[PDB]
Amino acid sequence: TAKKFKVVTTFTIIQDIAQNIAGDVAVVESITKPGAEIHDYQPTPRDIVKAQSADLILWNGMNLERWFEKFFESIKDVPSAVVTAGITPLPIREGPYSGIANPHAWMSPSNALIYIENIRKALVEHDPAHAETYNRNAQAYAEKIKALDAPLRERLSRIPAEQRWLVTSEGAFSYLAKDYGFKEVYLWPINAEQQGIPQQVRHVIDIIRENKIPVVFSESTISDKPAKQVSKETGAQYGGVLYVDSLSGEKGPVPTYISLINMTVDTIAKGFGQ
Ligand SMILES: [Zn+2]
Ligand SMILES: [Zn+2]
Ligand SMILES: [Zn+2]
Ligand SMILES: [Zn+2]
Repeated sequence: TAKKFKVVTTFTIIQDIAQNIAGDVAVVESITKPGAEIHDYQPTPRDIVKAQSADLILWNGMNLERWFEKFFESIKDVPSAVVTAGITPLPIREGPYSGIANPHAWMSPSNALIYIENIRKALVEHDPAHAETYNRNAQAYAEKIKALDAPLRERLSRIPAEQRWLVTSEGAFSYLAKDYGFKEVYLWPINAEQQGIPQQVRHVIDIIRENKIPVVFSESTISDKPAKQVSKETGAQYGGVLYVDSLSGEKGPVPTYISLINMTVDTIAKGFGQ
């Protein structure tokens, strides 16, 4: 074992999935730091350095990293791979990004199995000397992700189907909502310029009051103020912060992709009183 294969990912969810597949033979680092907003992130010369020293770059695609393609033009002779190939997208429903793919496909554990397969293929293609390790690690990690679905599904199934309204800030949960049968309500369809303007707040407030929805959420990379304003204006409790666009730090409460899915499902379930 000389120098380990170096993988750089755009953001932290992919970093942790890829690091599980890489195991001991590669080192995976994320360009964005935990807690940073990933859609409109502004890369720096230090990010260029990190990507250029990599052997493989991984990104989400599906319109997530608005910065990536321009950034990647600065990078020479480093292969890249988009990790969402083969996932059927859900379109964004409204706003200036309506009709394009919603990027947050990783919030469906079933989709995460496709993330794993695509990351496996890219590692095997660009570091074939370690193909057997990547293949073994990908199989073991996919087993964990597959087994994750049944307990999560059962817990959210405790919420009566007609009461399954997931009210969040960014509409980042469309894939989880599809999987587990939630109707989706959000303050803005995708992170961009307008996040919590009036008309956005008004629409959500009216939906909450009409259907007596009991809880509203924010997310870990954006402001909690619009959600808290909505809960103050309505009967709904502020259910806290869901994790979707970033892990916590390694020593924080959401250090891994598995911990992110578990934590988000648990916080939703608690907001509905289990
Ligand atoms: Zn493109
Ligand atoms: Zn095996
Ligand atoms: Zn008021
Ligand atoms: Zn997002």
